[PDB]
Amino acid sequence: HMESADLRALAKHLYDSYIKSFPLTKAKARAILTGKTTDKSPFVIYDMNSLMMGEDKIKFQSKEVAIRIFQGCQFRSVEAVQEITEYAKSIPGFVNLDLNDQVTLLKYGVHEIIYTMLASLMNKDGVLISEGQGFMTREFLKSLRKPFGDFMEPKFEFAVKFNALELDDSDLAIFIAVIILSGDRPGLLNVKPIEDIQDNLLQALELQLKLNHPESSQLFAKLLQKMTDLRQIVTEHVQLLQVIKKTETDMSLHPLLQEIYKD
Amino acid sequence: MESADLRALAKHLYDSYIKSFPLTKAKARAILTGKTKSPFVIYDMNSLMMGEDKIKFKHITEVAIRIFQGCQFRSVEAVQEITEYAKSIPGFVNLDLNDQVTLLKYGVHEIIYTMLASLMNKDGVLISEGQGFMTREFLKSLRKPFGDFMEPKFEFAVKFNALELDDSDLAIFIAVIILSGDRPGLLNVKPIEDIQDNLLQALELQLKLNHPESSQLFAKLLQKMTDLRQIVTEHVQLLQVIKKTETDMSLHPLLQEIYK
Ligand SMILES: COc1cccc(COc2cc(C(=O)O)ccc2-c2nn(C(=O)c3c(Cl)cccc3C(F)(F)F)c3ccc(Cl)cc23)c1
Ligand SMILES: COc1cccc(COc2cc(C(=O)O)ccc2-c2nn(C(=O)c3c(Cl)cccc3C(F)(F)F)c3ccc(Cl)cc23)c1
Repeated sequence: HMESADLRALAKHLYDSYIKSFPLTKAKARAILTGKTTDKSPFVIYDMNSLMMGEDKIKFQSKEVAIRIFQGCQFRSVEAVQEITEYAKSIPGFVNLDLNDQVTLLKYGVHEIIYTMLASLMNKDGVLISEGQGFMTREFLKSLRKPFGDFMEPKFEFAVKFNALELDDSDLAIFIAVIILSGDRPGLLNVKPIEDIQDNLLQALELQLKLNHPESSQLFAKLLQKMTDLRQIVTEHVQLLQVIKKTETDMSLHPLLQEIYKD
Repeated sequence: MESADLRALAKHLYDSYIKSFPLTKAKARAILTGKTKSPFVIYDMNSLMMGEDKIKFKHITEVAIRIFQGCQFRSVEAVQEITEYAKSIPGFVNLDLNDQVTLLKYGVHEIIYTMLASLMNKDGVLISEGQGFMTREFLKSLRKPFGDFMEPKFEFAVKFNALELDDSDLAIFIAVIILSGDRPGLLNVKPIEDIQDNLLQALELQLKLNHPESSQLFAKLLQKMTDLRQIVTEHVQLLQVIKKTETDMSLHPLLQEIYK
């Protein structure tokens, strides 16, 4: 379909656009987590005592611990949504689709993209926080009370599987675009121009993975298989989030997040 | 720079401007002058309702709000078109990534205004890739703040269009605006001004050859370019009040974010 030079051109454009949209890249994330650096070294939060020390050193709040951590996640999810929305507008064709479908695409795409990109901040042991100045261990989160502990762990369960593919940012730039331009989102009005955009992005992705991971067979297929998984991990996330917002009146959802979930 | 090099640079920008922008000034002017397949005319409430049904808008979920949202939709599309075109300006893509973002951030409004003049005459503006034409008098007549939000763009376009620039003139003009070294927060001004000096040389030579009878056309066009600065700040002020006064103009949070 599209000539190789044209698909590579699209790859560069999306990567270029991804760097400009997302503050904390996967390459930076790994430089912080992989050490051999004194300047990019994170403060590690692994228990109540180090959390309290963390509020002074890192500088990110009268509520309980698990709530405070939850709002720190959602604050960051909200910014991600803003960041993903800005990235979407740079995808060729996105801003020319029917305005209703843009909203529909973001509405159903932002959560899947957040999980994908949260994996970049994670290893088996914890997650980068506060633009990489902090690092909160998996076990500390898992140990949070009532429902909140099991609300945090599935994000890690995914990331460990997802990071095994060993993608870099230039791969993620195309993958993330493919997710947004899904024609099977409920309630879309013109599936066809959305599918046309995704076809080029898929072509661009396949070529990119072949070139950047030549010794890695069927990475395309393996990467697409993870992409539909996200559908269920997301609804399972919304399931827990719905039950949480039943017990907890001290949770406030952000209006941006709120509207995404009314649907 | 050698004269041949300025002509090559002018040609490169024109060729690129044609690939980036769907509806050129020459196509627009054939349509507005009855020299072409006639556009649907929106001149009042009743023709507006017929027009969204015939013309088929993509902005469509009060009247003045909906027209406002169609302007916003089209501006967002323009921003991506200008962004693509920028990558074709020699040297742009080698600048620091942050400075690229800063230049586009402040340049898009001035270019949108400038290029909107291409779609306008004294009596209205082309919409929907030239298939429609919405009259100035209808736009001026919209209620509360919206009427006076629309008219200043026409007041600019009429003055700007008196310079009678073509697409090959504009192709360089737009490049010069983008490569403004005085944008707030730039990290490395020197290569931005170095490129703008080249663009300015090419513009000066372009205007002399394409408008030999037009003395100080260069100077007059640079004067408009700085006008754009204040016209844009007045625009963003009104634009801020609209998405602030009209709380129903802060509709869906997603939509709000799309138009942040
Ligand atoms: C300052 O305190 C902190 C403490 C721990 C972790 C972090 C940073 O966490 C993130 C960082 C980024 C980013 O920077 O890209 C994106 C997403 C999350 C994140 N979000 N999230 C949701 O539950 C979530 C999600 Cl996925 C989507 C929508 C809404 C929500 C919500 F509202 F319900 F929260 C997590 C659950 C568990 C974990 Cl470990 C991490 C997360 C900060
Ligand atoms: C029902 O649908 C329509 C009704 C009327 C006109 C149009 C097409 O209008 C355009 C076409 C093109 C293009 O295709 O090149 C570029 C810019 C505008 C446009 N933008 N604009 C802004 O206010 C504006 C500006 Cl200048 C710069 C940045 C941001 C904004 C914004 F966000 F606030 F909108 C206008 C105000 C009045 C008018 Cl008459 C026209 C415009 C469609």
